[PDB]
Amino acid sequence: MSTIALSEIVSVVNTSDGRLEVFGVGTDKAVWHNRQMAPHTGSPWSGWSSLKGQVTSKPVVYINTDGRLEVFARGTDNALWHIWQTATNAGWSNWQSLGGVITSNPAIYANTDGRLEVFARGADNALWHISQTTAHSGPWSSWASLNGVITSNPTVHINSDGRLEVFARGTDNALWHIWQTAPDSNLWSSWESLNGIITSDPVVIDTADGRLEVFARGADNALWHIWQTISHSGPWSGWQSLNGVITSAPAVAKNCDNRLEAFARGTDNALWHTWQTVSHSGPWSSWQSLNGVITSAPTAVRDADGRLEVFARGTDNALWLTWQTASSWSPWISLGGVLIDASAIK
Amino acid sequence: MSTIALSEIVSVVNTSDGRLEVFGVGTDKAVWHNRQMAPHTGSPWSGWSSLKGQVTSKPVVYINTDGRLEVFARGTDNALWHIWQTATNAGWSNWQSLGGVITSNPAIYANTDGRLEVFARGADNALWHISQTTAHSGPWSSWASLNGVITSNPTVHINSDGRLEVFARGTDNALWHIWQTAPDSNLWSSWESLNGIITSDPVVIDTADGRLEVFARGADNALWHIWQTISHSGPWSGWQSLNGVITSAPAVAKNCDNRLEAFARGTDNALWHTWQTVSHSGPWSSWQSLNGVITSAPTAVRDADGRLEVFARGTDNALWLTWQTASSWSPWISLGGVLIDASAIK
Ligand SMILES: CO[C@@H]1O[C@@H](C)[C@@H](O)[C@@H](O)[C@@H]1O
Ligand SMILES: CO[C@@H]1O[C@@H](C)[C@@H](O)[C@@H](O)[C@@H]1O
Ligand SMILES: CO[C@@H]1O[C@@H](C)[C@@H](O)[C@@H](O)[C@@H]1O
Ligand SMILES: CO[C@@H]1O[C@@H](C)[C@@H](O)[C@@H](O)[C@@H]1O
Ligand SMILES: [Cl-]
Ligand SMILES: [Cl-]
Ligand SMILES: [Cl-]
Ligand SMILES: [Cl-]
Ligand SMILES: [Cl-]
Ligand SMILES: [Cl-]
Ligand SMILES: [Cl-]
Ligand SMILES: [Cl-]
Ligand SMILES: [Cl-]
Ligand SMILES: [Cl-]
Ligand SMILES: [Cl-]
Ligand SMILES: [Cl-]
Ligand SMILES: [Cl-]
Ligand SMILES: [Cl-]
Ligand SMILES: [Cl-]
Ligand SMILES: [Cl-]
Ligand code: NA
Ligand code: NA
Ligand code: NA
Ligand code: NA
Ligand code: NA
Ligand code: NA
Ligand code: NA
Ligand code: NA
Repeated sequence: MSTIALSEIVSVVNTSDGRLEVFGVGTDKAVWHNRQMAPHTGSPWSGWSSLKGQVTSKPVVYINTDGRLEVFARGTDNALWHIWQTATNAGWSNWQSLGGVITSNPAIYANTDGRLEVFARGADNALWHISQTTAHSGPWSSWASLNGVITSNPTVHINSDGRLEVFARGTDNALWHIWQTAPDSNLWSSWESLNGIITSDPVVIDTADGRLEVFARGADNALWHIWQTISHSGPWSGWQSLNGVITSAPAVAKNCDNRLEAFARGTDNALWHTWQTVSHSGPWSSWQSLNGVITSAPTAVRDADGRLEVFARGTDNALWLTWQTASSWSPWISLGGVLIDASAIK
Repeated sequence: MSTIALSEIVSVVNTSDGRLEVFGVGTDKAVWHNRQMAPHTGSPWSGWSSLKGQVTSKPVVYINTDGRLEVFARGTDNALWHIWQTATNAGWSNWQSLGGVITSNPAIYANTDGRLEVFARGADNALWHISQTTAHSGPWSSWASLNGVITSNPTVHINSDGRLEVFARGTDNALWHIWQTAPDSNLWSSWESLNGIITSDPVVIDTADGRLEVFARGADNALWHIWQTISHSGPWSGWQSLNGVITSAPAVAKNCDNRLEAFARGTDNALWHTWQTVSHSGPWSSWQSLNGVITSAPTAVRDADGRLEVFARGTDNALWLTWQTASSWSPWISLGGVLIDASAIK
């Protein structure tokens, strides 16, 4: 090789054969990827390989229900583009355009029927969407709008009853959301406010007990969170603070035993984290340091050994990596590369 | 409230809200279920509740891609019957017939497009199948045959590339299998032999690295296993012995960190187990005892705290339960009930 907290720089997944794969953007705007050779913590890596393209968003990878990776990104023409594996253990298609004009990073989820659906802000600052017409395959539907006015990158998750739900910051800086009223459908609720004042993109995750929980940096630069109180249903909890003082977007992942763990850059530019103790219903720890000097938000994922691995850009613009050990965490190692923050919203 | 090793007596799942739910059969041939109140190891249980019906197979629960449980069982008329949740946190439909004439327990998996497909032996001892015509819903297709001649209950899994694959003992007592040539399709391979001599129903599981691995009791009453050598592909390994002397069918589950663990009744009628050490690619332990005096094969599942829980019938015909603790395993406790082995093949 109008603002939000500093973004995550890579998109990462644990793939169908248990290997982590990371996607980023280089200075000449191509998408690059790196993957583990073996399905274990501390595996050697491929090194960075270019998938070409010319992107103007964060590239976002998603796993189709047949196991094939597909990467979505905004192009220089502001259309949504994508590229996909022709088989789970094979090569890639060419980059192809799905048209439209978009103004955020794309957000992707599979419906219960296997059709990917993609969400992205439009030129009008509404949330637009487009979907595969058949499971894990093109061709795609026409674009349409779910309205609203949003000021952050959107994030989508699936409820435990199969209904997609999308979250995004509004013009009043509150967290807003909208949901499918039935799985696989084009029937959506109205937008509703969950209030709060947020200063990062929201992060959403499903708990062990089937509730959506959303994390975001607050107006005080603490990490805050809010959750569904009943599985796949409102009412939501109040916003609750997890404290800390964070200088990037947060990242969240589940441990082996479903205990949630949040990561973010701190005031000293080190990686910090806080986790649930005891169980997935337990109280959160104090914030503790994992060291490093990072120039992006962290990106967290659980590997095939059930350990968390965290990636973040370094002062040299390489991607660095630390992971959980029995005792502690490993020292930061470099995966090299030269990565940029290509986020469509900053 | 012509033979195979003693069966598992209940069907168990970790549900969309993280609670274990178990399904069995009572002396008057109704299906009963029991569920955890809370999504944690050692949760109190509902106790046994009747779903009615009159069944002549093991009842087998499967989770639809919208999170709704659906239970399948052979009826007194030898047709396939089923009953389903009307919503993930709600009640059940009435029992409804999907017709056909079947001679094994049903085996179920969701295609990548969300359509359940059910496999069962016919009166001709071939493998027949039927599927939902749309994702997570009826109506269902017509019945059709995938041929073969089988002598055990069949088991189905999905490959890491989304192709269903079914395993069953043949007339020569070898393990045979057959697979979809494409996800979601009605295009199947020929039946092929994986050789060996097996004396239980086969158990199939996906490894962390996307390979199918099959377990079964051998002619020597040891536990044996065999696996795909490449993710979602042949060639298969040789049959390899895990030793032991087992007096029931084996059960297998994955730990938190993806380490496989096998369970079976021993010559002393206690529960015994053997596990991978170190990681999901590590060597297997010696067989060790979990005590108890059991009158069925064990049934193993990972709970929402990432601990294994094992269920087995006791000398009083109640269902008993032991689970992993930090140090060891818990003492057996009774969930009550009076359960029978309703397996369509014994
Ligand atoms: C539907 O409501 C519109 O979109 C929301 C997400 C908010 O930005 C709100 O201020 C705006 O009026
Ligand atoms: C531990 O190493 C420190 O953190 C890494 C993430 C890099 O920024 C490196 O330049 C720095 O010395
Ligand atoms: C297709 O082959 C048929 O079915 C297999 C599963 C075996 O029972 C074999 O002996 C029989 O001839
Ligand atoms: C530990 O308790 C023993 O095992 C249970 C599974 C039951 O069979 C019980 O009758 C027996 O005393
Ligand atoms: Cl580049
Ligand atoms: Cl190496
Ligand atoms: Cl290209
Ligand atoms: Cl509102
Ligand atoms: Cl997210
Ligand atoms: Cl703190
Ligand atoms: Cl995994
Ligand atoms: Cl940059
Ligand atoms: Cl009964
Ligand atoms: Cl209690
Ligand atoms: Cl009924
Ligand atoms: Cl053959
Ligand atoms: Cl199985
Ligand atoms: Cl041994
Ligand atoms: Cl779970
Ligand atoms: Cl019995
Ligand atoms: Na991979
Ligand atoms: Na995986
Ligand atoms: Na998402
Ligand atoms: Na994001
Ligand atoms: Na449940
Ligand atoms: Na679950
Ligand atoms: Na199965
Ligand atoms: Na079985």
